[PDB]
Amino acid sequence: SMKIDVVTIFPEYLQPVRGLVDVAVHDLRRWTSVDDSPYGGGPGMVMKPTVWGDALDEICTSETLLVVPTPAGYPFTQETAWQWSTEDHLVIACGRYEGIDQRVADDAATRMRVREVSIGDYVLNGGEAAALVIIEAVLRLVPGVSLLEGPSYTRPPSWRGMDVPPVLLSGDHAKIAAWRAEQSRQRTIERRPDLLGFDSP
Amino acid sequence: SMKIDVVTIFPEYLQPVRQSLPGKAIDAGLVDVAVHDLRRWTHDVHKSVDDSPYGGGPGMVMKPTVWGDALDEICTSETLLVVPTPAGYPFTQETAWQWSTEDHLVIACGRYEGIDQRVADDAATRMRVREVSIGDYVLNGGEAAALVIIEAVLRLVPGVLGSLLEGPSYTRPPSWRGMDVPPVLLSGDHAKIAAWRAEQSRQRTIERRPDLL
Ligand SMILES: N#Cc1c(N)n[nH]c1-c1ccc2c(Cl)cn(Cc3cccnc3)c2c1
Ligand SMILES: N#Cc1c(N)n[nH]c1-c1ccc2c(Cl)cn(Cc3cccnc3)c2c1
Repeated sequence: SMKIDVVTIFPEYLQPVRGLVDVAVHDLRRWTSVDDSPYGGGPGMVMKPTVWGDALDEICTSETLLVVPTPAGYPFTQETAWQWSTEDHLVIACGRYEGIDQRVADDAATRMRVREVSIGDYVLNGGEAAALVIIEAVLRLVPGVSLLEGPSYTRPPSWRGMDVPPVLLSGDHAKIAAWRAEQSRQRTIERRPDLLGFDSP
Repeated sequence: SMKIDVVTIFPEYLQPVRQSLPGKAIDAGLVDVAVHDLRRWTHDVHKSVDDSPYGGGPGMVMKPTVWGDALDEICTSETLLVVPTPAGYPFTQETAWQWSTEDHLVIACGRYEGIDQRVADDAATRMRVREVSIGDYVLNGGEAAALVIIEAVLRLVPGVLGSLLEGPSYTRPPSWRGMDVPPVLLSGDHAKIAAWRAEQSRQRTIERRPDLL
């Protein structure tokens, strides 16, 4: 059983989320201008801590795992997803602009567990798409719901003059298992050599 | 000026992308994102998109004949075909920069155990195909990855959407719940501020992403 609360100034972006789990989306502006120029200078705007503090006060408890997407976060991995899959309560704080005043996470950490995470090494305009990814990766692991996958095939056995690998039609479990291992190994070496402890291209 | 076509059995999942697009960019003809229901290209009254995996195993595999027809209609020789997959090459910021100058992206979103490999292999004989993963976690299908790719790519297209880690940011008020903004930021010593931010970045990268060093 899990409850997920998502806080965002763009609640409409979280629509694609639509009994063991409830997901609720909250408009941050309900607790109010949410942004201002950064202290110390720099381009863009920073979300003010005041509005966030009030929102999180209401939504979070000491048992909450507060998730804060950020391009500067610890990596969110499958291990993270497994870890979070047994939590009772995730709150995902989605910001925009140049980010959220750091004191929001710092203040929250005095009261609950806080995880600043990034879903990958690319830049988004805000946390919402990251929230969608995190929710999907976590929810599919909730109780009651290494190497790269090799290629998959289905009918027909010949299509546009391209044949399904004959071993897959042979019914030889051992040969099929071995061919699939080899395919995964070749794929991992080519595409993700880091997973096998080699240099990245 | 970019056209993105997304093909999916859950077109409603992609609706927020068309929400995030500013009218000015669309009206200036800088961007067009169209979403297509894969079932438009099914052959049978049951609108089947999947079938059992050759060689056995759990789950199902998306049918090559359905995808083949969809991509035949939507793609041209100039298309960059993007296929999200947990077995893909990593999608990075460098990838996003590269793709941001493309005329036509087609994103093929699958489900279940994947799309019959012959779809991408056949497509690759007449267009550029890119199998990519957005990170080291497992999703149920390509749709959430497509959302991420679209956003990361389009924000690099001039006026469409509107290394070390970045350190912390602060704004008003100067004191909040017992926490003061670091005084250096209010010092007016901008060389010192830059050095402070550099050191914050270094420390954060060591703590959170040692792999980057
Ligand atoms: N998780 C993740 C993640 C990812 N993997 N990329 N971008 C994001 C993400 C997460 C949270 C925010 C917030 Cl709050 C504002 N922005 C825009 C921004 C901020 C600083 C520098 N550049 C862009 C966010 C980007
Ligand atoms: N991009 C990315 C990405 C990512 N970073 N995680 N998962 C995905 C993703 C992309 C595409 C598909 C398709 Cl098609 C089916 N599935 C579910 C699946 C397949 C094989 C093994 N397990 C789950 C997909 C998962």
